[PDB]
Amino acid sequence: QRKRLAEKYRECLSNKEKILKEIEVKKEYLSSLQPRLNSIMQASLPVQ
Amino acid sequence: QRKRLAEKYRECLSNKEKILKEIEVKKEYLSSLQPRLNSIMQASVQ
Repeated sequence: QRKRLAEKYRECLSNKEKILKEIEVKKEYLSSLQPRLNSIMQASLPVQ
Repeated sequence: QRKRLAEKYRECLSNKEKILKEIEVKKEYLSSLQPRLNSIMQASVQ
């Protein structure tokens, strides 16, 4: 039972690490899409 | 009166040629705008 509780705690820590990785991926995606939208607007303004 | 109608008909022919020039150029501008919109769409997370 202690080994099963340790395995459940390891699975919960892996789920928390996956949630933190998803939050970091969302933050990096927003930080990259900010300059990407800026470059897209700068490209659209020359075509406009 | 025939002088006035002839001169006003020539003025209406010139105005119709101007409306056609406006329209032709206007149509070209519209086409350019459509291309610009397409480019913007291509540029366009979301």
